[PDB]
Amino acid sequence: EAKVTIIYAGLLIPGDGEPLRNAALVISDKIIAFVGSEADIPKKYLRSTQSTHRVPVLMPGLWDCHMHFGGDDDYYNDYTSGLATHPASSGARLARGCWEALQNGYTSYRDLAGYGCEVAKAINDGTIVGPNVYSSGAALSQTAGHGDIFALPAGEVLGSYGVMNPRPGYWGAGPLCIADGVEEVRRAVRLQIRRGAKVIKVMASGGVMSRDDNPNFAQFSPEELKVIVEEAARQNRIVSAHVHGKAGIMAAIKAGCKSLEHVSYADEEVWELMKEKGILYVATRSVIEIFLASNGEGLVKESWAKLQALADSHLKAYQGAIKAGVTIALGTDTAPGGPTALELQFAVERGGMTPLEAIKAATANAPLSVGPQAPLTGQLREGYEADVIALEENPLEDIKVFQEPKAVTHVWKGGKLFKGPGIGPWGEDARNPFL
Amino acid sequence: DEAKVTIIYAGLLIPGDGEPLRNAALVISDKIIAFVGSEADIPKKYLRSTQSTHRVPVLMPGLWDCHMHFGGDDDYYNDYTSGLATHPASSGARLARGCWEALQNGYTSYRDLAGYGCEVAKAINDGTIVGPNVYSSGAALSQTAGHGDIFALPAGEVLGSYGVMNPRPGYWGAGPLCIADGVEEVRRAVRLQIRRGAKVIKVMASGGVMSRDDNPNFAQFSPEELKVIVEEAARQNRIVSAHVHGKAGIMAAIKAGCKSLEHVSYADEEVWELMKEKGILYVATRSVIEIFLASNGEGLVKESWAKLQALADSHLKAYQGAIKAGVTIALGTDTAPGGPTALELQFAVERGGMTPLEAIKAATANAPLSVGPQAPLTGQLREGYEADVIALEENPLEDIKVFQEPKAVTHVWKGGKLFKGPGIGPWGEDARNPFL
Amino acid sequence: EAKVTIIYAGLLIPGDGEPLRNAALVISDKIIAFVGSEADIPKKYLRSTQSTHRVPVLMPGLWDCHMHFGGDDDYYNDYTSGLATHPASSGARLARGCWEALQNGYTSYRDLAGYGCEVAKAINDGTIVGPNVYSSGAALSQTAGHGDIFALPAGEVLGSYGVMNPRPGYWGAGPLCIADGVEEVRRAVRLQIRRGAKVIKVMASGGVMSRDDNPNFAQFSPEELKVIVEEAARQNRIVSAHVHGKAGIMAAIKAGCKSLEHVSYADEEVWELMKEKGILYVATRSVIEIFLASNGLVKESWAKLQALADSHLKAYQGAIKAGVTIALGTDTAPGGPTALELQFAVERGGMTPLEAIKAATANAPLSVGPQAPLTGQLREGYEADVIALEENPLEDIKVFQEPKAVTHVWKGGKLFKGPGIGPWGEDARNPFL
Amino acid sequence: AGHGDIFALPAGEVLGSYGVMNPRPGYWGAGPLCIADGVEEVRRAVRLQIRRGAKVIKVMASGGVMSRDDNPNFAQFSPEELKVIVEEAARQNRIVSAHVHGKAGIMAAIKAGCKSLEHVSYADEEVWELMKEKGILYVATRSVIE
Repeated sequence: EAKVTIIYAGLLIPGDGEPLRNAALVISDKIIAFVGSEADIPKKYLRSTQSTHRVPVLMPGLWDCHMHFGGDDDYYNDYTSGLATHPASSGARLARGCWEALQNGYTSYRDLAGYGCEVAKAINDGTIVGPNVYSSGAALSQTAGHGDIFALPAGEVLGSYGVMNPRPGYWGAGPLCIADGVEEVRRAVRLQIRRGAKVIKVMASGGVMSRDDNPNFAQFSPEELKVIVEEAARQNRIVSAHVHGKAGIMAAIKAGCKSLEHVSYADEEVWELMKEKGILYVATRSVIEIFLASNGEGLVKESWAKLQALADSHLKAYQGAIKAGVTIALGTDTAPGGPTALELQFAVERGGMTPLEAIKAATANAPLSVGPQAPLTGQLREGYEADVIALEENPLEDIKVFQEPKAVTHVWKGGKLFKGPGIGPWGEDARNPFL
Repeated sequence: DEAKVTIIYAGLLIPGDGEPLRNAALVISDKIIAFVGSEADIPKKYLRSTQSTHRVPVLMPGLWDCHMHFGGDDDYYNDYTSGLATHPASSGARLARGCWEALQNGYTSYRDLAGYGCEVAKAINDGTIVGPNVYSSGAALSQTAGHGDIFALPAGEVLGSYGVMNPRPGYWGAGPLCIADGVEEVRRAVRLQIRRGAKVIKVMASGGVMSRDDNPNFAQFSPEELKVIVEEAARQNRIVSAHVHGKAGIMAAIKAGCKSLEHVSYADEEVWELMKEKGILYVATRSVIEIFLASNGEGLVKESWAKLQALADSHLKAYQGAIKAGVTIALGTDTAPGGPTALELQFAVERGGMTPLEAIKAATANAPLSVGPQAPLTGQLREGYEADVIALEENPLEDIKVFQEPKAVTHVWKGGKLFKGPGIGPWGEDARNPFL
Repeated sequence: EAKVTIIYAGLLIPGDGEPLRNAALVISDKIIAFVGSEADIPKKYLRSTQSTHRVPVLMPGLWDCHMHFGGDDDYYNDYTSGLATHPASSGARLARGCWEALQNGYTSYRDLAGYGCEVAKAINDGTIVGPNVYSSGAALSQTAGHGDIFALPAGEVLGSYGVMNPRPGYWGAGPLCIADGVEEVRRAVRLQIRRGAKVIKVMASGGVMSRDDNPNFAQFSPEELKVIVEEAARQNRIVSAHVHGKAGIMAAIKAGCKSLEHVSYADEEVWELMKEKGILYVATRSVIEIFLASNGLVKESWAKLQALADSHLKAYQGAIKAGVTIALGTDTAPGGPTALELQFAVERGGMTPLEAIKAATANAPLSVGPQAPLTGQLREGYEADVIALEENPLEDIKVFQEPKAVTHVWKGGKLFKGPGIGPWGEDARNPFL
Repeated sequence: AGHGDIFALPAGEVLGSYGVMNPRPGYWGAGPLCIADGVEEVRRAVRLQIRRGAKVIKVMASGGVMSRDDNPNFAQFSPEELKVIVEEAARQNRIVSAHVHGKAGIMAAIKAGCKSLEHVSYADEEVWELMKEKGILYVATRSVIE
């Protein structure tokens, strides 16, 4: 017999479309069986329902499309810590982060550098809890690219992350992958798919800080990028590209990347291209706002001016893409359980989205971030996956409501209740997996 | 700011080593126990200053298990291949659940004897997750063709992963097992575990219980290697724990200076006296034998099943004999974190012949002996000792099986901090999201 | 609150353009705020100036566009020393050389093989002093190219300098890089950028000595050269090519190299190509003059060297007459006899002393393409790399060969040599306290 | 796991750089630190410094002054290794200098034949007489504590 749950909602926000007043939603097992007004609930569900809930606001589970599953020790302040941190330490930390994500109403995460694949195995076998994780495995970078650890010598970095010299020690399974040339890059992509990656991530321009590589300059050759995209496509993955400057943006687009990150120097030409080819825009404004709040605290005056210049372009680019009708999704660029809700605030207060459009970007649009790997999800619609959250207050009146996890009262993932009144930390019917 | 003072009134207080007290009270000041005795004798200064008070039926020290393995393995391979094949990020995530579950059951200290205890301890100590105090061995040390080897894989794959030659990228020297042959290599083997933060050293000193590949009746490592291993551990104030079944292994481990023995299946009168004389801890791990006894030799050949039963009987005699002879004993299960550790207390009583009170002594007061000089003053409800304290609904002295229901453990303190109790969230009192 | 310096000059040589008599220059912080005649100094600077100087001759800081930061031990006489010398020994030596360079009025160096990137970190953090260093990192060579150490076996050389087999021991950070094939050469370029290289250097023909490889034959395939140039261009670097014979010269040009070194067999066809495409000519005549002054070689090998020396002279003179853009380079260690190259520009090339100075100042930043700031000229808005002289070099170009004649040296507006100024520059502190 | 080890990096990276096994290109055996375990390895460790022209040999004979990773109170190296180290230095007319804090380290270094001690933080009456008796130099390095 099927497990039926009825949820009555004062306000129901479907994800893409006008909200409904005095609505109801039916869950049958893993899927959403009915959505519409309370009066029109099909009678068969009224007869069979195992339980009913009554909440002020109901909506789809939230996505963040730019996470990194690092779980780093707090010893080194740069990417050295990705290398130096033992992955067992990382996985333990990510377990807390995944718990915290789900308690905040985030039911799907796109991991773009780290151990998402490996940690997903502990979610999927029931040992821990968390969002659906769609991981890139390692971010792919060139030597001297944004993925390289410039402070370490090169042999140490490529010994750890290169695709030559197979060896013991979990070779080809770190947060970063360095490959140079068409030959190496084929293996780079395949090594992530091997881990179970459901997306591919490349560094296609320099890092936002201008110290080693330059954000204005492209990374990888067009030849390498095209192969990377072809390799991903053959297994039904799309590629996501880290891009700031227009050189990087255009090279990534030409190659066939279907998701761009940051996109700091996107202009009219870029917005039209992205619309034309169905390329997703993930701004990660949180990352810029963090360093803006620092005020150039330890930085040299000219480097701080450079960061502000980039911050202004990034704002124009984001606002322009929103005005131009480019398809947008929300991503924070943080660890699991990080301040992802802020990105919704920035979508409204910086981007100029309505609260309703901001929610569309974190729900209905978000599965586009993994292309053909997405199930029917991110919307409260019949036949879609039952990833549903309930709120105490109406986020359309204050988008900051998501920044208080107590305001998220109920969390369903695949029809299963992971947070709610009377529900323990590890979800309904949780048992000790080691007993 | 103030010292944090907590007063706990207990209908029955079980100190760990000594007669229980009725209508007692315990005072916590910050991380240590400030007072223990009868309710009437609480020093007045604490009555004035206390931040909070609790009232529980039964109070006792936090429980130790002295034989855990922090593996966190994927379920794919059924032998030790999974230790090698499982990515440690998968392992750590699993061990995080297990550590939570341990603490909810009243286990405030664990001795990890093969695995990622050191690496997972960093996530406990920085507040990211919660768990027991973890005293880890890092990797178990084994010889080539020892109980730590993965016989089903070819040798170059195993020693490439776990050997102490050929340094390389990929977290070299930081797995669940370490293979070393010869005095030179075993020095590095010990040092590599200390490097990770190991607070104990574990060696395979005889074959595995199953007897498919190596033989439990035969000793492992040379006496020369064992002595060096013990010297290396001693120089950094660690003791060595030895996996031993047959008497050859037991005697070699004893001669070398090992201070804790595991399983000890063929211990006899001679062994019990030696262990008493030299202050060597006996950790029986009866749970491991009971598991395969409950199977009835289902997947096994008739002669191999008979051999397992013979070993099971010796192990029982050895355990009972050691208890009768007054050898110092501690409890260990040989399971993953959050495993069925409470059963070992049942077996201490129902198999070993301990009183429920002696069984509790073995899981509390005696247990820090399992890590030698690395132990703080803990495992007892005594003034000056660490405030690892648990509260129960029911009296375990009347039914030792009470520990098998985690709901019966109502309050858990670790270093004076409340990790379980009425109104306390899953990650302990005053828990914050560490990622904000 | 800006730091303002006024310098009055009896003669001011801007670098590109007619010199001015009785001029003045204003420095504000790191840049040049004003250049023109003494009478026209904007009054705001007269009010605010922290100090004033009065010198006979003022000009931009000098560039040398062909240096090698080797710092080799004196033990081996060939490239074995690059391999055998411990880099700590090298860096110590280069520190002296960088000091000496700055005392001679050389405020920018282009390093084309060695540890320029690594030594630049000690200049930029204030620990030592020296010119602005624009380094190539390692010179890129093919196996059996001019960068190979033929006297050592091949496994030793490629173990040290190859781009396969990452390992401990500062892999990918030596004075030479050996790469074969399009795949390897991509990494070769990236490995230099990783170190902070602001230019890329390739061996595109054999060495001037004809013993192992031949100067008349090209090196690397056109396929590899094109990729090398593309890889450099993507990070806004240009490629400099070591070239002697015409085969090498033409291959380097075709690929997109923007600077050529030696250029010994350049003819009419080459000069027009270099003009058309904006390719810089760095002759390094000093290198030829050294071996000419020697006359141990076999008779036929000495004739071959003389033949090459004559072609090199014709090529240089022809390029000057044809109006190819030229810059000066010596091919020596830091603190080496770089000033001699100016002498050879005049006495061998046929440049006027003014044109020779243009080649060592105004034209020289072209040697690093888009990595150059506005520098090499005494002009408003340009970087304050300025030197002062006791005597007029337009009357005797050999004046630069006496470092005592260089009385004041400014780099980024900071005084590193001048009356009352200590060895480590103005306001120098012991960095280790 | 001694005071010369870089605990924050994984062990393969450190011993790849500073160990005395696996000779390779890249100025092997010529860094600021040398990691060696066992009598066999320590012989080469000493010889590798002499090779560079070393006019003294330095050992870590106890933990670092900070008590984070290793412990200053505990000795480092075995007496067996220390004795060989001293014999190897002596054969080329070098003495050994020992980094020592705790008395365990101080005594082991003295017993082995070290002729210079550094820091010497837990030196007491017994130590002072020993150092006088055997002609062992005391280098306090008080600046580091200050």
